[PDB]
Amino acid sequence: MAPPHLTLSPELLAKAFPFHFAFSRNREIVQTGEVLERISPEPLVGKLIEQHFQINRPKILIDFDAISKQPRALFILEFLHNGMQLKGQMMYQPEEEVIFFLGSPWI
Amino acid sequence: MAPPHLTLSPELLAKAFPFHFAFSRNREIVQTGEVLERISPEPLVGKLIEQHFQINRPKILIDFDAISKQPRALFILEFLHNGMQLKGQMMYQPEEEVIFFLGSP
Repeated sequence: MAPPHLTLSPELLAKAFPFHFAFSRNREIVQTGEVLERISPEPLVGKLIEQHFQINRPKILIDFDAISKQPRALFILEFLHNGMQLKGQMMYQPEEEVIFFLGSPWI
Repeated sequence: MAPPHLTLSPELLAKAFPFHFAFSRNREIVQTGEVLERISPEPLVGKLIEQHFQINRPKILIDFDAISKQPRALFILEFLHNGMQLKGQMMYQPEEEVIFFLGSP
């Protein structure tokens, strides 16, 4: 092996993806990008995803295993507070047991 | 502060961005995404960036410091080999002292 060995630090990930979020099996939001938390009226970290987002595409329930069994799908999410739509990938991180939504507003 | 504490592992990053690469101050490529190594006639890691890519936008030289100074600019890089074009962001990471190009066609 010559494995990849570099990644973005959590800080750079939050700058590069200011609308990302990550959530755990319990559906709790555990991290957000800088802009997304700034524009939310309520703190998002510690809250359940479905109090704050709806999944527009694909036509599935907001369920951790359902999402994790679809790594190649392009997700479309709606931020419930202002109806802004975010688009991007849902990537499962097994070691930590979280999914990152790496999303940005689509236009 | 309530800083972010989680990030994608190196392996997850290569899957999420299969056309990415990172390079160091000496301009040698230190990692690439999966697909990028697959469509490249020769191994990229350990090679100098300017032997494989050119910058189409913005109009700057291919040096680490100039690139580091365009944090918000959209980069369009051309794979010298097939002429394929990669568009994305250049992000400088102070601790490992690398720049990740997170782009795709």
